[PDB]
Amino acid sequence: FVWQYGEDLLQLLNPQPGEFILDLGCGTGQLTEKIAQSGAEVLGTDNAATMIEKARQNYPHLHFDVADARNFRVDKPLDAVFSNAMLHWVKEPEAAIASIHQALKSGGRFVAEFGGKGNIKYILEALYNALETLGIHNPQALNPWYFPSIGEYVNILEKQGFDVTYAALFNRPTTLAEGEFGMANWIQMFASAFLVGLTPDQQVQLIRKVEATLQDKLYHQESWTADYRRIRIVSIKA
Repeated sequence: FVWQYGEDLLQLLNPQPGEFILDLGCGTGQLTEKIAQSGAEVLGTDNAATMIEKARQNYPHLHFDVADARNFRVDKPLDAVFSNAMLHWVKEPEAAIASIHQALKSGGRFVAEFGGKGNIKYILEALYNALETLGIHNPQALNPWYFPSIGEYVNILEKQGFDVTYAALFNRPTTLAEGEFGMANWIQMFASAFLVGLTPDQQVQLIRKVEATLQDKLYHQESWTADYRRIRIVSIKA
């Protein structure tokens, strides 16, 4: 609940006045504004145009663009690339990493956090079980996420030519918004991959099932929690 909101990753980036920084996967631009407040020159990018449209509405004085993390390019070298809560959607991690490395100046830094090995363990179990009982097999293959260990991610980083200076893998259980609707909203919002071949009524049944499986562990004091576990890294272009 407290954990959902934290500027600790921003403290790790430590943006400076005069720096050119990219917020990769900026969403609605909130962290982008925070970077900007440091005095750094920032650019926010997201792969979703709707997101970028909202961001532009939110922060008319900042700069945003649509771009794909896997193959983006920037006009001038960056002092830093910052990314929070997005890279787990990229199942071609080497491609994103290659793009980040080429976008950075020598000595430039890549600071990131995203879902790590062991992330949302219970939610995923509950999802698979629910599909299974609905008659959908191998639900496991529907998983759209890349949740790596420190060793897995850092290996890719180093192979590309980064000096990795910090890595953490840590739990950050977070309270979901909207009280009793929290889990249903989470599923509607993030689990589309699991819902795509279901009938309308089967989607309702799947949400019921998941809530049922999870209620004892993740529902307390009129709110749902999500068992997040994140990977956090700092890497320097050698």
